Amino acid sequence: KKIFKPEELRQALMPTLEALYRQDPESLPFRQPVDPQLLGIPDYFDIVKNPMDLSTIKRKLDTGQYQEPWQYVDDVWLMFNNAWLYNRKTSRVYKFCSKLAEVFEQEIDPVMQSLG
Ligand SMILES: CCOc1ccc(C(C)=O)cc1-c1cccc(N2CCCC(F)(F)C2)c1
Repeated sequence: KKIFKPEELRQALMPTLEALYRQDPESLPFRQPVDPQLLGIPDYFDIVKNPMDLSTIKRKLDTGQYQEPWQYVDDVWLMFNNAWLYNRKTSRVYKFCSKLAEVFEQEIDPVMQSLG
C-alpha cells in the first residue's frame, strides 16, 4: 500500500494545477471561490452544495490535505461538475470549464503514470 508524502504530492500535482491557472481567459471564473452576492447569482448555493475552486485546491496541496492523488483529482472534477451543473451550455463559464477539463485530462495522465 503506497504511502504518498505531502511534498511528493505537491511536486507531482502542483504543475497540473498551474497548467489550469495558465489558461486565460478560461481559468478566470475558477481562480477564487464563487461569491454569489458579488456576482449577482444568489441561487448559487441552492444548486451547488459543495463549492470548489483553484485557490482552495492549491491551499489543500500546500497544507497536506490530500493523502492520495485520486483525492486531488476528485476535487478538480468537483469544480468542473459544479460549473457544468450551474451554468448554461451557452455561457462563458460553461465553455471555459470544458476547455479546462481538456487541459487537465492531458496534464494529469502522465503524472498519474509517474506516481504509480
Ligand atoms: C457570469 C457569472 O460569473 C460566474 C458565474 C458562475 C461561476 C462559476 C464558477 O460557476 C463563475 C463566475 C465568474 C466568477 C469570476 C469571474 C468570472 N468572469 C470574469 C471574467 C470574464 C469571464 F471569465 F467570462 C467570467 C465569472
